Amino acid sequence: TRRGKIVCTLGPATQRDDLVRALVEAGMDVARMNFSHGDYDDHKVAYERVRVASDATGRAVGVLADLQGPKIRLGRFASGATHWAEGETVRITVGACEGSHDRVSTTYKRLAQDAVAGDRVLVDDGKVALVVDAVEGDDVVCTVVEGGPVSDNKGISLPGMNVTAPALSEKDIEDLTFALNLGVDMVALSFVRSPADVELVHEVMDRIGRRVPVIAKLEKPEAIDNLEAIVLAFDAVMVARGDLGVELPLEEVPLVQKRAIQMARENAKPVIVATQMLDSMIENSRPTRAEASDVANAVLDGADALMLSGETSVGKYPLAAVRTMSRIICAVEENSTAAPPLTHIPRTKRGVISYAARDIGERLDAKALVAFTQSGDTVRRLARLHTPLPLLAFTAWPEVRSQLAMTWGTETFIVPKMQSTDGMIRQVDKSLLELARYKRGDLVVIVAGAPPGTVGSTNLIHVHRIGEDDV
Amino acid sequence: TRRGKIVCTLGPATQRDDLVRALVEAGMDVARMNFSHGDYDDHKVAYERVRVASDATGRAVGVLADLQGPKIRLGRFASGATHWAEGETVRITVGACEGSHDRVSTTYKRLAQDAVAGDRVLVDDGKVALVVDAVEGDDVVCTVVEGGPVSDNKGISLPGMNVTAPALSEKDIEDLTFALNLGVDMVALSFVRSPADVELVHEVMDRIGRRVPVIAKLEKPEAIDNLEAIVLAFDAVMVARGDLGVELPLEEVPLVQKRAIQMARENAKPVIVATQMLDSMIENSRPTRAEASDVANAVLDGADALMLSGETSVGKYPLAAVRTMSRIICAVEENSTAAPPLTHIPRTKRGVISYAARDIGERLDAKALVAFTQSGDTVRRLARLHTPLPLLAFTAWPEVRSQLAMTWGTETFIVPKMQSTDGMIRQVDKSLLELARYKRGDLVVIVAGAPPGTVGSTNLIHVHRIGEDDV
Amino acid sequence: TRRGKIVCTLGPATQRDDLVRALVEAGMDVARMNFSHGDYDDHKVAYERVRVASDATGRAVGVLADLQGPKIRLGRFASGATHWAEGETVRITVGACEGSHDRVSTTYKRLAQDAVAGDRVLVDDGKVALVVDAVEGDDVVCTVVEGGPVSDNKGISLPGMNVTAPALSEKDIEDLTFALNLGVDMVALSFVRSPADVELVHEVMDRIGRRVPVIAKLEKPEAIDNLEAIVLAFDAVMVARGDLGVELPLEEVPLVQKRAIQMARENAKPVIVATQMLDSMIENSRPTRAEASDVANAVLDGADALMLSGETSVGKYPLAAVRTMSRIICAVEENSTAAPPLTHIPRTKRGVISYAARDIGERLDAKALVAFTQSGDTVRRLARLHTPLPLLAFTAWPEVRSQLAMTWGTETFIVPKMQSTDGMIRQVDKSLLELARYKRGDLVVIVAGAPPGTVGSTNLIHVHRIGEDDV
Amino acid sequence: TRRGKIVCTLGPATQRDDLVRALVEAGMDVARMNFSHGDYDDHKVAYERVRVASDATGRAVGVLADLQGPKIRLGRFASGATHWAEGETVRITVGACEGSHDRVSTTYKRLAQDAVAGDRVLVDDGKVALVVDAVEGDDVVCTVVEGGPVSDNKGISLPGMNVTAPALSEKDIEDLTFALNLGVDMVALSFVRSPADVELVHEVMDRIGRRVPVIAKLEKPEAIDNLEAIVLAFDAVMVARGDLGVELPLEEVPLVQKRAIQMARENAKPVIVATQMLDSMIENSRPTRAEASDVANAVLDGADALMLSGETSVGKYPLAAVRTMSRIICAVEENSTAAPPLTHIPRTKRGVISYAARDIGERLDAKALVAFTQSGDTVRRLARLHTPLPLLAFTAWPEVRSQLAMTWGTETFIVPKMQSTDGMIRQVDKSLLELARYKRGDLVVIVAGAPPGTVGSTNLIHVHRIGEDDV
Ligand SMILES: Nc1ncnc2c1ncn2[C@@H]1O[C@H](COP(=O)(O)O)[C@@H](O)[C@H]1O
Ligand SMILES: Nc1ncnc2c1ncn2[C@@H]1O[C@H](COP(=O)(O)O)[C@@H](O)[C@H]1O
Ligand SMILES: Nc1ncnc2c1ncn2[C@@H]1O[C@H](COP(=O)(O)O)[C@@H](O)[C@H]1O
Ligand SMILES: Nc1ncnc2c1ncn2[C@@H]1O[C@H](COP(=O)(O)O)[C@@H](O)[C@H]1O
Ligand SMILES: O=C[C@H](O)[C@H](O)[C@H](O)COP(=O)(O)O
Ligand SMILES: O=C[C@H](O)[C@H](O)[C@H](O)COP(=O)(O)O
Ligand SMILES: O=C[C@H](O)[C@H](O)[C@H](O)COP(=O)(O)O
Ligand SMILES: O=C[C@H](O)[C@H](O)[C@H](O)COP(=O)(O)O
Ligand SMILES: O=C([O-])C(=O)[O-]
Ligand SMILES: O=C([O-])C(=O)[O-]
Ligand SMILES: [Mg+2]
Ligand SMILES: [Mg+2]
Ligand SMILES: [Mg+2]
Ligand SMILES: [Mg+2]
Repeated sequence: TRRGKIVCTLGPATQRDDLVRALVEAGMDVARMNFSHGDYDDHKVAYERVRVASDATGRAVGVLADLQGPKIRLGRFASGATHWAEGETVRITVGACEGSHDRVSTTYKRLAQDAVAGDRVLVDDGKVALVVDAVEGDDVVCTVVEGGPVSDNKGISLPGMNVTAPALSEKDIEDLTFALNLGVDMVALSFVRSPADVELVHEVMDRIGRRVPVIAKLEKPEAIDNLEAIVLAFDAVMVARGDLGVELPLEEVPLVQKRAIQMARENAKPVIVATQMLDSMIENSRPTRAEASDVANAVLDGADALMLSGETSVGKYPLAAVRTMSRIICAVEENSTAAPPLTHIPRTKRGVISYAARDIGERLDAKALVAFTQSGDTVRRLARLHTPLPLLAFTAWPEVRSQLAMTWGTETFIVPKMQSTDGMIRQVDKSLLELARYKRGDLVVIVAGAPPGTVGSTNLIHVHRIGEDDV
Repeated sequence: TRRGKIVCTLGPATQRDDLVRALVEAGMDVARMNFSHGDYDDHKVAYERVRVASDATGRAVGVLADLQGPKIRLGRFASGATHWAEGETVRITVGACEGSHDRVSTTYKRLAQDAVAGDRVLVDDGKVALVVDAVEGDDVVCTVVEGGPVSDNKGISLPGMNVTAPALSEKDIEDLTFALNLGVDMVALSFVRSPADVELVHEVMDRIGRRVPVIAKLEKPEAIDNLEAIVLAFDAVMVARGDLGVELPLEEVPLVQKRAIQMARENAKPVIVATQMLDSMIENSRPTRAEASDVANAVLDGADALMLSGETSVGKYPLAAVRTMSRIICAVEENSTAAPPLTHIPRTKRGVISYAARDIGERLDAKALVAFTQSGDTVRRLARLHTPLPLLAFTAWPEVRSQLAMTWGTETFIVPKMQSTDGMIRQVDKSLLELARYKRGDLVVIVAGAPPGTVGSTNLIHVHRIGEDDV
Repeated sequence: TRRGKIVCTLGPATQRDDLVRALVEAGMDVARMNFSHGDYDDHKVAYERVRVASDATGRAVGVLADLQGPKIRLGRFASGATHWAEGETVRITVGACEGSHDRVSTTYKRLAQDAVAGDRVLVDDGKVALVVDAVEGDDVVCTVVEGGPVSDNKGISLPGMNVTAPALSEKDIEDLTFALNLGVDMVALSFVRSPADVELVHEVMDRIGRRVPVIAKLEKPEAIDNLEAIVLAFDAVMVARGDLGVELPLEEVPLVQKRAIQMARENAKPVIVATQMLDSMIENSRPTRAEASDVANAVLDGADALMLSGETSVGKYPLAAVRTMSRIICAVEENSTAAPPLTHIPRTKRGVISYAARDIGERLDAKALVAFTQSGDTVRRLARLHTPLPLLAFTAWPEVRSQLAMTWGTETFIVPKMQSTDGMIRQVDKSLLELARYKRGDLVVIVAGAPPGTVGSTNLIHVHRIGEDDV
Repeated sequence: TRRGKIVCTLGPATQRDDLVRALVEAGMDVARMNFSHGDYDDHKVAYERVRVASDATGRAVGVLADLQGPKIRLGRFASGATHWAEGETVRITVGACEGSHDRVSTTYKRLAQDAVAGDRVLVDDGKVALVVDAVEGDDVVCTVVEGGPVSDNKGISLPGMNVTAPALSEKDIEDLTFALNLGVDMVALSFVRSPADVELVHEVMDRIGRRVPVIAKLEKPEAIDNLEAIVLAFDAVMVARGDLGVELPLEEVPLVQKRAIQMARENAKPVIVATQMLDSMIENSRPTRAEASDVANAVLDGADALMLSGETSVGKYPLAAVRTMSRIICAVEENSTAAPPLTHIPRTKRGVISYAARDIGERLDAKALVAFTQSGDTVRRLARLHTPLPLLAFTAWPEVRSQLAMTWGTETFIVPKMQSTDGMIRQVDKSLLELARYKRGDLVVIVAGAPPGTVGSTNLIHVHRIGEDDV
């Protein structure tokens, strides 16, 4: 079975009866709730459907709350939608108005103040392109250079224009509050551009008295310029290639992806690769050769998880998309699970020990690597190494099973909080012997710590045969 | 400037006035003439337009004749086109008939004899899918399992069904004859499945008294099963991912590509990667993030050349497609031109010397590597290594400049046939000093042979400063 | 302090009052009792003096019983000693007789029937050389080719002559019996030439109901031809360079040494390098530059132990010899303790775990590696790796401390037989805290097993801070 | 045949009738004339005997003039010799006197001024050792701590005492003058301690209008402290282990040797390893196991040349010593000629090209590497690499054949000064075809330059079959 994790986005196409169930059964490891779209009713109903499916199948499924961030958007049109034809003049104003074809508002109130002639405007992640002709008082006069359809509240991008906007919008803070109370397992922040952006997320979490892992979505030059600092301050990163591929030259993204995955793994942080991996499966039952390649290469790059956006959220083949993504990952890993080596020898106790654990497992042809983890840290230093051996995280904290759903190669087991290392090993034997696949005598390598239930306490490797008296 | 070579396919969208010129000016290195489509008038007019553009710009442009091979195709419909809806019964007969919705002919006259119930039928490279229910005398009854439109003479694929059909069809032999007389520089054969398939191509070439380099298109299991033998018998290979991705599981293609590129380079043969690299640019001015990734990864894989099929042949943005492909390749090579190392130390005189030549060039920060070549062999053993140094092929045979248009990193220079090594070096000085970019004193490494104008005679490396008395 | 172990040979020069004490205080790790020389009184008195010095200093000192083996020797001369002058004819007979200058006996009674004209005879490890002229019935007439003095019972070598003689002589069996009852810790067998030679040693040990580790002395072509098999059947090996350098071309010995050390370490067996390492210190207070080099190079070769023969046994500077050898080893190890890498990844549980233990220790800058061992095996798989970290063997079997005296880099600690892993760790804390060098908080890596007091049970690594509650 | 070069020292034992001839015939590559001993008659007669033997055998033999340097020596004794017994008081004065047992002069006039109580005095390279008790006006009162015999003008060492003495003594300048006029090929300077010491040697050479290569003898801490600068300013280095092993701790010498050989080879300079390699062969026909080891290890260290001092100069077996040294080197090289890799990629034109030349040779199983050289530089960058292929230097300067006698693996060929590269290749064919060993067709790799007869002009590699038309 598969090692690389699959993130799916919920929306209209995953609202049909028991479709969230179908996704989980097909291999969805993480469910992305995109707070750009939908009502709190829609989110609640979706989150419910995931918990049921997770608990009914016994498949771990993390729930990821994606916060819109300071996204810039067009206003409302009198018509709901217009057609912007190559050669037409369009005014985009910071003034209040009901838009029409040639004059519409935007959410960014600093547009008049920050946009200068020659500035480019990409709509809907690149399809309709304008150039700024003039800024007259409150209006921004543009010429459509690539033509197409625009609708109410369609998103835009002003590449290289310096955008002043709080890391968390007032709407994001309410979405974050709603999501923390609802019981989501992780939070993703759009348009991160500083390591300090996590402090503001944390501030809100502390008010509400609930912290979850915070994913930095990489889709801004400032993010890549500060990749290292951000990967260290945040708990995971997403290569958000849609916005990244308009905010940077689209031809720069491939190497930024590769460099960001390598940075994540060096620091034992989850990395998701996102957006258009199987874009064509929105309309078609099979993907393009490019798409198949893109997914295979994300695996060999060393990505913890690949994500589907529109493929599952609004697509015609959300199921086929997940199944297809699964087959491709499996095809690659059958050949080899190998990842690009780390460019540093581990220095932290948990890194050194997890590295050693992998070594002993592989060299002794063990049936499993088992790590005990309170925060998931010890497990994440073993995942990044990419062994072909099963990696089994043992934890007393159910949320950590949901958190590790986006960590490479990792199945998690909830067990009572133990007061001894011998107890942890009895737990392993107990848990593992329930599965047909493990038998008494089978050799496994166990990583553990003392004093138990203490983070960073991990200090022990035990080569154990299941059920034998070797403790 | 760019090292990786770009192959474009000519068709309706590259027939508009001076568009073939625009392609060459935008960076087209090889022009594919696809003999699946078009009249001999259409091909002649296109081939003319390429020679003019090549000669008018002084950009080398190879002309590649792609032979349809034993492609299986549907017959004619009374309507020209029908709609095959998920759930419908369709008869495909080896009998002669004008088709309608529920009964149509195919070109494969062995279909009744070779198709068994449960066999799958993919149309138009996968979009419409049938399953074989029954073979009733001459008719093959199928159920549409994925629905869509079919037209006259649309191509089909019977994956894993053993197809008996000659390597060269009677139509291919006439297309090959036409193409050799027209003056094409290389020939590509569809659906190669044995190393001996090249003997039949050669046979025809010998009758006509004209041999060109023969590209094996890899798009059949038998091809990959015999990859090594084929790469040795043929002069180049194309990873033809369209048909390969229906004839094999589409999830297997990514690693077959990688393994086929590595096999090409080990044996100093050109490899093209083909089909759907920028598929979405048929309709759109920018590609998908998957597409951008697919192209970048073909470069890092070590592909001599990337190809555009429908992107240039029938697409709306043939120019943007070439420009976009060029930017992506350039983005990757700016970072590094490095390729996956070879798994063998060179053993052949030309391999050893070209390897050594690269070493001396790079270590001495030379301005250029220069190799003299009659067949292009000596040059191709340097190309596969992927140095960031300019690689300048010197030849007396104009066709060889067109042949090396699909070899990595290589610009070619036509010079008189020399009778001495000192003559070859004077030639270099003269040719190079015409370009602004080279000046007297500039350090350059020259590979040459004696007796001159003899293939495999290469036996000499000379570290030369341009215009200085060091011979 | 020093990692490489020093073996000293006892004889006349180490019989002086307190000399054996002085040797131990100067760094003697193993005391060789050479059963070629001395009577049982001399051996007893020497063995007593070693146990006292070991127990009085608390320095581990192994006692090695070196068995003469089937050594070929000259008979008795009427004069005790004669002079064999270059050019003289000498008869060496298998017949019984009192030795005249020109006619003497030998112990080898197969000489007449095994010696053919042209055969060479080296005396006293090479200094006087003869050639065989004629074999007359029972006499072997030779011509002195290199001249010098010979005495009663002087040893000879017939290089390349096939010698039929039991692996254990009648006198060896009595020396072995005497040595096992006396309480020696290891046994060395001279002139091993088959892996089965250890079976005959074991046979005697089983009769007497006492087994000790058996060292194969390598000093015969048959030994080197069977190096691997011998290293696997025996518990250690000695490169016995004196006899090896007359039985083989002396110019072959340097690489045989290197290849025999590498073979020992691959299979986790002790290797001693022996004979003439500091030969000139028999007469002189400082060695030759060659001698200094020879010792340094034995260290970099990866030798567990270097031996002194005549330097301590009959020499004028037994003390200086040990001190000097110690300074040289220390000089080398100060720079680096690094050894030639192993040509195989460990496959045995104990190899894999000890390798991993080293890794964790070095990477975490631990103060010590600690291994619990019943047979010393687990410790010996860590020793061969040559870490700069102190290596501390913990055992309940006092003999094992004496056995590990000849294992690289290893100090041993006797502790009560423990019934738990937590017990072993409390033991470590207690033993180590007695030494000034270790304090509470100091980081150490502990290797252990369960069920305890079982050989090959080793299955556990524990990163422990001394005195802290982390078990 | 052998690659590593053998330096022999001439003296009383090489004055017997055509003994110098016997040495050359046995493999002496360089003859050391030690100007510490002998008068100019003795040197002339010896130098004559070497030129005759070299010319009569056609074996290249370099002649090395070793200059005594600022060696500190005892004065004359009334008796010619006394015995200094452990426990005796000895006065060593800077005042003029005919010595006796209690009171003797020295050459060092700064002894009273520079020697303080507690200072150690080694005599005759270590055998008799004193400690300084008091300095009374002009006298240095010492206690014999190690006893033995001393004679007229015996050499002493004051380790760690700062010695003020010119790099060239007045006696050295006259020996250097005599040696340059006599026609010696190289000059060795004792007790180098600064890179500028070569400037003073050069100064004298320039006055006399003759420069030869200057060997820095390494035997002082200041030398090792400045190893790199010295190796760059001087043309070769000798590890002079006799004095180095009293001026430094003798236990430090082994690693200084290794580090000095590595430094020589990195900068393409010859390194000789000197003194006591086979010390025991002064008295004995076979060496010690240490001695055999010392020679083998000098080879694997990467030494261009091993030297014999007393073994040939005063020894009883000068011939056996050379033969024995030869067998050991040959034994090692049979197994492998491999040297410790260089820690830098070559950067100079001649380094890069010679590296490349080796590559092409080895990979194509060439019969020889051939390099054309004016100064020997191009050859010396190939030698340091240690290929198992024959290395044949071609030069028009006969002295360069004598100079390359101490460069690893190198046979030299004198040829007319050529005006073309094609000429150099004709020369090779001609010279090589005279030897039975080379035949027409045999492939060889040739390194050359233009304009010819210019140092550092080397810029060409040619893969040539002997006698074939491939130029
Ligand atoms: N079920 C458990 N009971 C007690 N401690 C646990 C349990 N599961 C994991 N741990 C602890 O998780 C710690 C490692 O935490 P971390 O450094 O966050 O991986 C180890 O010290 C384990 O003792
Ligand atoms: N312009 C030329 N005139 C004469 N020989 C050439 C010329 N160009 C290339 N060659 C020869 O091509 C040979 C190498 O051919 P190949 O083995 O096909 O690379 C070398 O011997 C070159 O000298
Ligand atoms: N003091 C001890 N008490 C109980 N077992 C010990 C003790 N010392 C060493 N051992 C055992 O030595 C075994 C290692 O055996 P070996 O494979 O011979 O190294 C470990 O499994 C330890 O349990
Ligand atoms: N016999 C020769 N006649 C002319 N030039 C030579 C001859 N031998 C060597 N050389 C040149 O000496 C230069 C090499 O000098 P070096 O850099 O000192 O080795 C090259 O240009 C060689 O071609
Ligand atoms: O947050 C801290 C970082 O993750 C570590 O400092 C870094 O990851 C080093 O980890 P290791 O030494 O375990 O690779
Ligand atoms: O056609 C022959 C193949 O190309 C060679 O056998 C292969 O290329 C190996 O040659 P090299 O030693 O130049 O890599
Ligand atoms: O006596 C047996 C040998 O020592 C082992 O079988 C061999 O040494 C393999 O051990 P490792 O895999 O631990 O090096
Ligand atoms: O005297 C100069 C030195 O030999 C060079 O600078 C040094 O040897 C580097 O040369 P290569 O780069 O050829 O090793
Ligand atoms: O021929 C092709 O290009 C294919 O099959 O993709
Ligand atoms: O000069 C020498 O040869 C020495 O000191 O060993
Ligand atoms: Mg986004
Ligand atoms: Mg095809
Ligand atoms: Mg012996
Ligand atoms: Mg000296």
